[PDB]
Parts: sequence; structure tokens; C-alpha cells
Amino acid sequence: MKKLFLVFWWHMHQPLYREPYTGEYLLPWTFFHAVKDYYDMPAYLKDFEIKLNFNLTPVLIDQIQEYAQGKAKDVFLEAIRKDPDDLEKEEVEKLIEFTKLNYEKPIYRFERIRELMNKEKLNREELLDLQTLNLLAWCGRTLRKDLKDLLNKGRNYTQEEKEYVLNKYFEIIKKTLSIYREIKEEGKGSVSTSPYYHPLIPILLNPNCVYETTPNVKIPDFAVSFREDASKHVELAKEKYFEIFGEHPVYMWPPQASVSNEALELYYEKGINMLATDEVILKNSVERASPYLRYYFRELISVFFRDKTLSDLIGFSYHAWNAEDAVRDFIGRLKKIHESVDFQPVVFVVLDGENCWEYYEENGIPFLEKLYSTLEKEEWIETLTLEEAMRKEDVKTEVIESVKAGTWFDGNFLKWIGNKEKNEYWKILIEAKKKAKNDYILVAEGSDWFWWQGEEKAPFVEVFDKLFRSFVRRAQE
Ligand SMILES: OC[C@H]1O[C@H](O[C@H]2[C@H](O)[C@@H](O)[C@@H](O[C@H]3[C@H](O)[C@@H](O)[C@@H](O[C@H]4[C@H](O)[C@@H](O)[C@@H](O[C@H]5[C@H](O)[C@@H](O)[C@@H](O)O[C@@H]5CO)O[C@@H]4CO)O[C@@H]3CO)O[C@@H]2CO)[C@H](O)[C@@H](O)[C@@H]1O
Repeated sequence: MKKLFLVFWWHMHQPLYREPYTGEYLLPWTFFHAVKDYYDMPAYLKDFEIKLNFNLTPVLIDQIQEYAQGKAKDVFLEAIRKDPDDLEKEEVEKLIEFTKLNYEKPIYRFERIRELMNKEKLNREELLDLQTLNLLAWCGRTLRKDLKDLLNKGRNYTQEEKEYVLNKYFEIIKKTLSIYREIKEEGKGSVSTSPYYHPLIPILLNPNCVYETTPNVKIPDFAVSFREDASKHVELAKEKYFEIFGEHPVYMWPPQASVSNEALELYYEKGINMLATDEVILKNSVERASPYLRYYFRELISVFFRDKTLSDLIGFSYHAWNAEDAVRDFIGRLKKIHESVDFQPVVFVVLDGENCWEYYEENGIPFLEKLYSTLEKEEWIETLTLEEAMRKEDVKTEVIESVKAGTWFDGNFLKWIGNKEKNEYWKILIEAKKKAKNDYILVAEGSDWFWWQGEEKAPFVEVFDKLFRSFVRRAQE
């Protein structure tokens, strides 16, 4: 039987939201995505006989452990936790703006939220509901079955009921990293990591990588070298992986799929057997390649290229469709790949594993449950782990010699460098690295800080600029 080999690689990352001096988490994005996706995505493998693979960044690992140890001083979560009678006006405005940002996401479709937002003034019992419903909107698949009745109530929540939800939420956080260990040991999937603080390795190694796809951009004069710090990102991530899993990582996802001939060399010298990047880089780098093949880079390392179409469909398109339609579309495009090639194709599906689900109905649980059940019965599709895909001899392999540096965002680095605003953050980093006396410089080399800068008016970009400038300052002391 000619088979199609499907590889799912779910990338999970949250930049360090913890302000260095105050030790306060200024955004609750780690807590809400952990209680909703970080435990629940692998928990699918307990109920579906398929293979899924996950990528965890070290900085995400650090935050979840702090939240699981009760040490994270989340300011927003404290506004949820407290009785509304102890709530200052600023915290109440913070709660209402958080609800306004998510008001139109399907996971916030609670009738009570319609009322309370249309309400001009709010009493304590209404504020308790704005807190509790805000927590309950971010409920993952596991606890959605457990707290079904609280979720069915929809209103008239109490302080004790909200605190019960919160303890149940923290139990999931305490169980999160064990499930990644469990699915790795059980063979139900492979776990990978990225360089520690999600940096852009091609830029740190040689900033001239931006001109390979964007020749007339203006980048800041890099008067300092970041090549040593680039190795530290890879090297420290292997130790965090060894801490959690007891072995060194052999598979790594380059942050934002960023690859260069130099990064690939570095990943080879630090022991990475395989990495993955986007189809755009393949089309820029090699003449008429297919993304359905294992690739050897100069015999040193193995590179797989993701399917941009299928991955973006889940990441951006399928949320609008009914669940049955999206799954049928997905299998339809897989059936066309099967007939497009005269070999047994490998189809790599890589995307962020947490951010798309909030825009889906019921946090995407129906779509995922129909996709995993469909994939269970379709026998021309075999889901694989990254390790199984590495050892499989039914996957055609070709050797390539070069790549053109880029990312999965248009094949260029323009989302992080190129304009005056983005270049401001690099000039700050370069000048600070000249004076950097601690490793908080590595936090400031994270990709997220540069992403939010100057693109458009966006949510809580203030908070990102505060942390960047805080990490930079603490890096020079
Ligand atoms: O810009 C218009 C555009 O986006 C709109 O969505 C906005 C959301 O409605 C809003 O919530 C806003 O706020 C958050 C986001 O919700 C939250 O998740 C926050 O946290 C993380 C991600 O969770 C995390 O995964 C990480 O993501 C990385 C990703 O892992 C990596 O693979 C790569 O893709 O880069 C991502 C960023 O580096 O980091 C972010 C933070 O860095 O992110 C936001 C900041 O608070 O998010 C959207 C901003 O507008 C609407 O969808 C629509 O108007 C448009 O499509």
C-alpha cells in the first residue's frame, strides 16, 4: 500500500514575561495558554491512537515550572483571584480591557459576557462573574469535561467556585511537563526544543543574512559579535532539555523557521540531528524541489520542509469553517499529495500549537477530535514521530548544499529588522551587549521583542517594550 506519512509538529513558546527587578509577570499569557493548550495538546494522544510531536522552548519551560511552584507573581491573575471588594479601579479597567480584546473570540461566547460588557456600572457579584468567566473562557478540553456544570451555569459564580476553578487550573499546570515526558517515553510522540530564548540565530551569527532575500534594506551597524551568545542559546537549551527529560535533544525547531548555511553548521556542531523550516525557503533555495522528502544538508544534518498550505489552513483558515468541512478539506489535499508523487511522501505540518485555537469554536476541540479520529481510520495515512520519520526508509532523501536565509514570514527577516523602529531595538541591543555583564542579554535577543515594534497599533505592546528595556538594563549590571 502506498502510504502518506504525516508529521505534526506543534510549536509552543512564550517569551519571558517576568520583569527582572520586581519579579512580576506583567502578562498572563503563559497561564492562560497552559490551562488551555499546553497540557491539552499532548493529552490528545491518550485518547487517539496517532503520533503527534511537540516543541517546547526553554523559556516556556521555566515559566510553567514557576507557575507550578506557586512562585509566579502574575499581576493580572491576582486581580482575578481577589474578592472584587478588594479591587482597585485600575485592576477593574484591566479586567474590562482584557475582555474587550477577546470579546469576539469564540471561546469568550458567554451570554453573561454580553450583558456585563453592555452594563454601564458593575457590582461585586457581576465582577466575580467577569473574573470567573474570564478564567472559564480559557478552559482546556480536559477540565471542560470536569467543570461542565460550572460552565453550564454561566452566571452567579461565587468566590469559592472561582477558587475551585483556579486550583483545578493549577493542578493542570503541575501535570503539564509530566505528560510531555510521558508521551516521549511511551513512543506516542517526539519532543524537541528551540534555542533558549527563541532568538534569531542567522542574525546573531552573521547579520549579513538579511541581504540574501532583502538586498536594499538598512540594518544597524553590528559593532559587536553575537556568535558566542548564539551558541549559548543552543547549548543552554540542551541542558534544560536534559533537566526535564534526562537526555540531550537531537531534534530542534529553529525559531520562526529561520535557517542559514551558518545556523545549520552551528546546529550540527552542537549535536542536532534534524531541524525543519518553511516551504518558502525551499523554493528560494533549491530549483524545483518538493517539500515531501527528507533532505540531507551537506551530509551533516537532516532538514525537513513544512507544507505552508496545510499548516496555514489550520493556523488561519479552518477556524471559520465547520469542523466536518475542514477535516474533509484537509484529507482532500492529502489525497492529492498522495497522487501528485510517485514515491511515498512525507508531509510535515508545523505551526504554533496554541494561538489558533482561541479563534475556533469551542477552542478547536471539535476540529481536532474529528481530525484525529479521521486520521485514526484512514489507513493510507500513517502519522509518525520525528524519530520514526528519521529512521523511515520509505521516505525519499535528497542532499542539498545551500539555503537562502529567511523565515516562515515571507522568507525574509523584515518582521524583526529593516525599519527605523525595528532597528532601534537592535541598536539598543548592540550597545548593551558591549556592556553586558550578565546573561539577561540573552533574554533581550528574543524574537518577540522585535516582532511587536513599530509594525502597527497592537495589544499590550507597551508591556513588551517595558520588559525589553528592563531586560536590557538588568543585562548591564
Ligand atoms: O495584529 C492583528 C492580528 O492579530 C490579532 O490577534 C491579536 C489577539 O486578539 C490578541 O490576543 C493579541 O494579544 C496577544 C496574544 O493573544 C497572546 O497569545 C500573546 O502571547 C504570545 C503567543 O501566545 C505566543 O505563542 C508567542 O507567539 C509567537 C509564536 O510562538 C512564534 O511561533 C511566532 O509566530 O511568533 C509569535 C510571536 O513571536 O508570543 C506571543 C507574544 O509574543 O501575543 C499577543 C500579545 O499580547 O494577539 C494578537 C495581536 O493583535 C487578530 O487575530 C487579527 O486582528 C489579526 O490577525
